Amino acid sequence: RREIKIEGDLVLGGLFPINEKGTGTEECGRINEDRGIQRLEAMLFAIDEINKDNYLLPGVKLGVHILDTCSRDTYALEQSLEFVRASLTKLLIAGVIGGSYSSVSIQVANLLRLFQIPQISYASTSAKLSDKSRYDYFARTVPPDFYQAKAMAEILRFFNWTYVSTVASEGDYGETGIEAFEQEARLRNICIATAEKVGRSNIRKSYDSVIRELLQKPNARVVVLFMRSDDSRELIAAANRVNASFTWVASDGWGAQESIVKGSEHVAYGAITLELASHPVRQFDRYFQSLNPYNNHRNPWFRDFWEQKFQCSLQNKRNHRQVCDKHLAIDSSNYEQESKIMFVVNAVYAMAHALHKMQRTLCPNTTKLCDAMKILDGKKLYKEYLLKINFTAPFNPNKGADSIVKFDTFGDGMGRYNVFNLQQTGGKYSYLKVGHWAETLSLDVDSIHWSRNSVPTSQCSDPCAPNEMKNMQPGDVCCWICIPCEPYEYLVDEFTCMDCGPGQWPTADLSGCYNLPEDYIKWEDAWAIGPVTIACLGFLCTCIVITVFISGRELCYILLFGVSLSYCMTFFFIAKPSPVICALRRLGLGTSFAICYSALLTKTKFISPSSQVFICLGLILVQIVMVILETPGTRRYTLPEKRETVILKCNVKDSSMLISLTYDVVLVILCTVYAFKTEAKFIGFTMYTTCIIWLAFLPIFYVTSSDYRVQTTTMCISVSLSGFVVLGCLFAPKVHIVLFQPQK
Amino acid sequence: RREIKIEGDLVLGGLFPINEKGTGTEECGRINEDRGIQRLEAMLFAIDEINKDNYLLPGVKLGVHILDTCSRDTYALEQSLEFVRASLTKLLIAGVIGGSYSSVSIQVANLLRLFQIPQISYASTSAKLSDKSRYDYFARTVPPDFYQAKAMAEILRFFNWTYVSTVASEGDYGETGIEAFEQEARLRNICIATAEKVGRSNIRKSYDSVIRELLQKPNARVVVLFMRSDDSRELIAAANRVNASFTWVASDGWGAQESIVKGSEHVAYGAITLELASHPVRQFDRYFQSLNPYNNHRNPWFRDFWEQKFQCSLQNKRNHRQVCDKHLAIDSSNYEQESKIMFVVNAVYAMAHALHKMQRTLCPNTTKLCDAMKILDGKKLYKEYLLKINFTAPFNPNKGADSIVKFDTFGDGMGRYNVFNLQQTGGKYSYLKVGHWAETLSLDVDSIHWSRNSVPTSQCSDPCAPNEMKNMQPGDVCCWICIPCEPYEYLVDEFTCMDCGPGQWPTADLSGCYNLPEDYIKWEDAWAIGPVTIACLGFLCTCIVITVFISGRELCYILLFGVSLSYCMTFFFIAKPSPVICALRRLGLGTSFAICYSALLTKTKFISPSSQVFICLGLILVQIVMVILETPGTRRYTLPEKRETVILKCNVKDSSMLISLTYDVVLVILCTVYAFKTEAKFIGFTMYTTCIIWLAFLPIFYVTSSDYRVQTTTMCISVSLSGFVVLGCLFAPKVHIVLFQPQK
Ligand SMILES: N[C@@]1(C(=O)O)CO[C@H]2[C@H](C(=O)O)[C@H]21
Ligand SMILES: N[C@@]1(C(=O)O)CO[C@H]2[C@H](C(=O)O)[C@H]21
Ligand SMILES: [Ca+2]
Ligand SMILES: [Ca+2]
Ligand SMILES: [Ca+2]
Ligand SMILES: [Ca+2]
Repeated sequence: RREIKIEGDLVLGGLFPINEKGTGTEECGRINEDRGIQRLEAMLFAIDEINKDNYLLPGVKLGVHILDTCSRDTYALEQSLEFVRASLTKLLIAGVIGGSYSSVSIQVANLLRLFQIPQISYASTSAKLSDKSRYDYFARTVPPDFYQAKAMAEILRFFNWTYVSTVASEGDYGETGIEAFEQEARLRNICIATAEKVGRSNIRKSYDSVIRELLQKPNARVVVLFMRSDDSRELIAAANRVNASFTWVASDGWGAQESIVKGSEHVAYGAITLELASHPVRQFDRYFQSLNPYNNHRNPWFRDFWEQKFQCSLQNKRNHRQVCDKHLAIDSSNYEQESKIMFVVNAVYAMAHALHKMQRTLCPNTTKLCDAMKILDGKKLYKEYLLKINFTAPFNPNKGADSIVKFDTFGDGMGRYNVFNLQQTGGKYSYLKVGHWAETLSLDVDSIHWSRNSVPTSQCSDPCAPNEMKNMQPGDVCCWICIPCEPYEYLVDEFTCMDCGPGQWPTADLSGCYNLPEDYIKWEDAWAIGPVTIACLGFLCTCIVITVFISGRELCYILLFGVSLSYCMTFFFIAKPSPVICALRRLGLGTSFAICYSALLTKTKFISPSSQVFICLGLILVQIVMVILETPGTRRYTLPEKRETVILKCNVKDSSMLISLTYDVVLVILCTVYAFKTEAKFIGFTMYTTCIIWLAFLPIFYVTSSDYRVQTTTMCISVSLSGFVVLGCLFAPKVHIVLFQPQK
Repeated sequence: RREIKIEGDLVLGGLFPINEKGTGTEECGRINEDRGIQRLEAMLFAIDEINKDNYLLPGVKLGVHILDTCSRDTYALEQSLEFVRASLTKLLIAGVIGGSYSSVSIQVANLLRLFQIPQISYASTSAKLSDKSRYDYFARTVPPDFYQAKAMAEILRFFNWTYVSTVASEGDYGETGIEAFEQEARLRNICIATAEKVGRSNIRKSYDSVIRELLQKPNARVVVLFMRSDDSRELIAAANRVNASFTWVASDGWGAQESIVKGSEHVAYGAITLELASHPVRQFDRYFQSLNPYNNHRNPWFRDFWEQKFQCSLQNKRNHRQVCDKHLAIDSSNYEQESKIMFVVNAVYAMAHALHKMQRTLCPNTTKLCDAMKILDGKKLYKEYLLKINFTAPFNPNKGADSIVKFDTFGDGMGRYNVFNLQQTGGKYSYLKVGHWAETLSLDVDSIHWSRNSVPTSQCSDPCAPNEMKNMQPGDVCCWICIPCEPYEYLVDEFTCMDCGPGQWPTADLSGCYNLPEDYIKWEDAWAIGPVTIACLGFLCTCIVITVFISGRELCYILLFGVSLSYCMTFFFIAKPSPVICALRRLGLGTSFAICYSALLTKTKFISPSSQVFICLGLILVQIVMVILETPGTRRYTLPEKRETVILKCNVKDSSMLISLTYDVVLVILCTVYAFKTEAKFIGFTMYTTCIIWLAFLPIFYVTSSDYRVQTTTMCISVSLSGFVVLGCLFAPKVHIVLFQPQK
């Protein structure tokens, strides 16, 4: 019963969410101050200007039949029948400036298409409405949501927010808007933590309940809101009750409205919102601010709008009529243009230009309506003129940013968006443009005020440490686990790690492998150094015995050579092992063995036996023909358990050394039964005892087969022990005779 | 232009998908033989019977205004205006038997609610239509999809199909139907592998493309189809081109139709479909089979239906008029009732009963229409009579299975479903009822024919081995990993495993821990057994020395006791270690030490020194006062690397044993300078040599600190060596005198 009707040659219908959707009991609730009245006056402002100028339908006066949708599709369909009552076969509306809600526009488009009434819809961004095979009389001055979904996944990719949660309003704007976003999120490798839907249906969860589900997954600290204006207002309220806090990535449903966050700015602080690219209509705000509840009689809802805006009473709102000041008026202090005001004016002018071009075609003789337009053809108006319209946007400077009002082949606008940030200015909140999106996002990250004073991170799992690997479970991208690889495996990639080569450390960066260092007994071996001094001390004792003198002299020379060789071999064996000098250590054992053979040969005329005694020993075969070992190469000793432990192992296993030296160890048995021959009796007893000590030492080294570093000292101990026996026993008769008896 | 109109006092509207949806060019395609014509004739059959009998509106003749929806909401809205043309303020349809598609029913309900025309809709199962605040003049003889979603998650829970993929038609039946299923899947811990949508919109992927996405995740071998009849027909076709194969869990959209799988039965074999609980109307098939294209003149689509059903030409379909046999007719050979035929008859009768009760109220005097029904009140008809209707279902035996046609408070039916299985009968495919769902599913699993001849498994990850653990990543239930726990940790639960106690094996089931067995040298030690025989052999030699005889006799007794004790201690030490007998091993070392002290005391009048010699040694303090060890308890030797290796370690560390026995080892040094005293000279030399051998043996045991099993044999070797020295040296003079000289 409440409507706007203005007489005119051609009448344009208009659907505006003038009053916000009511509760369950009341179909129509409070008034929509920004998105229901400013837009309504924008249509009225455009129609006044269209009739004012003489270049757009000068001979035709444009009338209006504007209704209210109450933000409900069912209510919108109820009112929309007035546009079609006179159109039955039996005001003859030429066109309809479509609804401001995707559900409302879709509902009314399904009806108007039957009667061939073209519909231009500002602010309706559902991607379903671009299906021209179903809505064949529908065009919009705003882009679809197929582009807004791109502008979100790009923002969620610029900041590596790969683990996000989605909340979407029920209907067509939210269901299809979030359906395209999850498609654009999959391409950019973004994982949806959880997807929820809110609305007034019984299936939908409560706003507190959906808030809990967002909090259940604390890793995803950003949520994307493809929600309507009322749901966005209420969801932020539900986050105030729980006192939660997220980073809000919002759509044009939220947009750049201060009223959504009114009172709950604490949780909505640092929000990222995607408003369509638009500019204020400067001529419009002059028209709007001049309005008063006394002259705007043509607008029925304006009287109620005046009361609600200023919280005063015109006649009986506060049981009286004195609260509303007579001098009070709309000004820049309390008024800010709705973002989609240009898209309403362009929508109205698109209809006028379509008729104006058609009028110049069907009625060229007269500027007024001719007989061809007594009955109007909707299909001709839409397909030929409206769908191919092209003009400079009125009331906008021709700076190129205003661009054109052209529709594309789908009857849609250009996909350009702005990015806003909710910031606090000394206790006052506002939206600041922090980027845009024409085809690639360009964000001014330095000016963004974040919710927690730092760039939010929304990742399913934390990055893995350099010592840690990760793997992809089937169907997941953003979620992994951090398994630390064992200190011997190495990382070819973060996806898999496996062992290096034997005796090969996996470097420090762990992405490569390098051979483990070889270990050998250095000069730090005090015990080995101490035996070396003892071996040198034994040589000094032999030299003292030699210095004392000056039977046969062959025994003295042979005994001296063996003892010195045994002492010298200990120092040589304690040196740094090498593959070239591997045979020297093997030869070192033979040098002591040759000395032992000489003692047996000497103990067993006299001048002749000396030549056959040393020669009989073999002389170690001239050191195996001047000698590099029995095994041509020296092996790096590596255990199955690496543990950063590698030993230098010569080719010889230290097993055949008991054969070459064992030749001189068998003559002691023949001297075991030897007796008398005095004073040669004492010499034989010492030699037998000396051979006994050598046998015990050999089993000790054989027992210590493992622990080469420890077993290495066994050879030094055996070498020192052998020298003591040879020097103590063989040199003992000389010490007790030459030194013991001063006669010599 | 094609419609059915029958004159009557009250006219009922009817929307049926008589012709299947056409391609892009053609709005209306082929005829819907089962779900568009059988239902249409079912409504006509009911109206004939309602006017036939005299107990349901006897004084009122029921007319019909039946239209075709072409299976499109936009086309359905176009036709539905004929029900409302006469209802403007300026046939006066009393009620509408609603559409067969949720999108169609929702679209037409939004229009009829404005003019207060009650709508009864068979076959429309969208859960959105139960929102009586939005569709306040809508009732259905079929349950909502809120119950069908339960019947799926229950089936997907009966068989542990926790990893499933969902395909849903675009619109209201599929979008809301799968929205409720995923809610019922979350409660029953079911993970959705992937959710995909199909349709004729441009956003939707192709049927081949969505088939590929199903194949991308081969773990989920079962998919749930909340899809319409045409999409289910086409999706199965797309699986034939790829020659894929899944297990199909389907909704009433698929239902029990043979036509969906016509030609692609190979991939659709072993399907699980959820058809609403229904019974054939026996009186109806009699009416249907009697129809011929010559008498059913009231049905315009019937002539086209006759041609398409039998692939013949009536007038010019095949460019001639001879293919259609005159004698050909519908019979049981080629005809099977549509499942939702009773729900159509009940829908028609629900309208008749609502008017009949209203007629008995407003016009009780006459059976005909009175002045109160010249203008009909829709709200009174719906709220008071229709919404509270209750009657026995006509043409159905009163067996209780027919039940009542009552609507609940939401204007819906009872949520009872049947479960069908697609099976092959000798090369012929058919659906077999393999269960039902009233409130709990009752499936006959033995009769189910599965797709791959075995029960399908749809799990995200395979079950973990008993040696393997698993963990839950955030937000996942059905997906895990199988990490094999190391052989020393144990499973408190499958979620976490950690180490057992030191020296405690984690049992065999791995869910517990038991102490590792203790290891000790058993009788298998041949070397230890061999030294025992040698030790016994040494005792025999001493006994032979004693038997030879029969200065002073104290030395012979003291020497014999020490040698026998040394040999005996080796056998005692080689026994099984115990904590009670720990001191015996410590005492065993002292027994040899006491013997060594006796030799020093004897070697160092004669009768008097014997008492002070053995007493001077201390006698091991009477075995430490009859002795169970220095450490009160015996420790189980455990090394940080368990490796199923535990050793029995006595409290004594084998370090103080060199002190008690060392008392008898110091007297040898005093005898080192001893000489002469002949024949006591030989005894002293042997004792000094014997002490020397003991010193070398002690370092060998000290070196072998580790390897207790190996180091254990060191004590046996040392014990045997000590006995040889004592017997060889101390007993040597007696052997060479008593045995060597036959005079004694
Ligand atoms: N994006 C909306 C749409 O339906 O297209 C939903 O929220 C409302 C905004 C507006 O009214 O300007 C639209
Ligand atoms: N479940 C359906 C619905 O829209 O409610 C969708 O597929 C069609 C079945 C029918 O026509 O009997 C319905
Ligand atoms: Ca609206
Ligand atoms: Ca909407
Ligand atoms: Ca239909
Ligand atoms: Ca549907």
